[PDB]
Amino acid sequence: MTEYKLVVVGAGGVGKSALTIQLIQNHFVDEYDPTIEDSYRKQVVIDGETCLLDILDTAGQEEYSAMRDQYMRTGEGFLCVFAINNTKSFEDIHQYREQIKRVKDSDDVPMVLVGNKCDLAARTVESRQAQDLARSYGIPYIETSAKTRQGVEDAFYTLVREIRQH
Ligand SMILES: Nc1nc2c(ncn2[C@@H]2O[C@H](COP(=O)(O)OP(=O)(O)NP(=O)(O)O)[C@@H](O)[C@H]2O)c(=O)[nH]1
Ligand SMILES: [Ca+2]
Ligand SMILES: [Ca+2]
Ligand SMILES: [Mg+2]
Repeated sequence: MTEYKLVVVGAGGVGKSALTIQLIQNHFVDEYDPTIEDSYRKQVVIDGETCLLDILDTAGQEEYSAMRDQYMRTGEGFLCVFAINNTKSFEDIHQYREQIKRVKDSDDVPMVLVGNKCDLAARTVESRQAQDLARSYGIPYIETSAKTRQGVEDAFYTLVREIRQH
């Protein structure tokens, strides 16, 4: 049994908590309670390997973000989340990527770009734009919905598969 330390980052309200809770607890959180710093742990079998996921759900709200960098340091792979109906959250990804590079002191950190809320039709970030951003970082882009479960396993398990490539 291997442990994978995953960290979920991104702007306030994009659905980091809802994603993590859908993965771990199999329900959708409809309300919006801003996070400070929460952790989740679960044993899961991923590609035939029994492993322990330790997931750090981080704050996106500036007001709640004290010491996020000290949490982020510990991470082995990052889910960089934006919402497909929130163009500013997508623009913000560059700054999260810069933060991750600064806390890991590496240009080569396991990451997945996640476009969440794909159940919603008020899309302002087209798939291709995010594909392009992810291509520039040499990482995958995956769309998710914490509400329907679309892509949610695939996002987190892809991040583990990325960690295994480094
Ligand atoms: N339709 C839809 N709503 C979503 C989805 N994911 C999250 N939401 C909603 O968006 C709001 C914010 O979600 P939440 O998970 O709290 O966002 P967050 O990124 O963790 N916010 P913070 O950074 O403040 O902790 C909630 O009302 C939640 O139900 C999704 O995939 N689809
Ligand atoms: Ca609910
Ligand atoms: Ca550093
Ligand atoms: Mg949250």
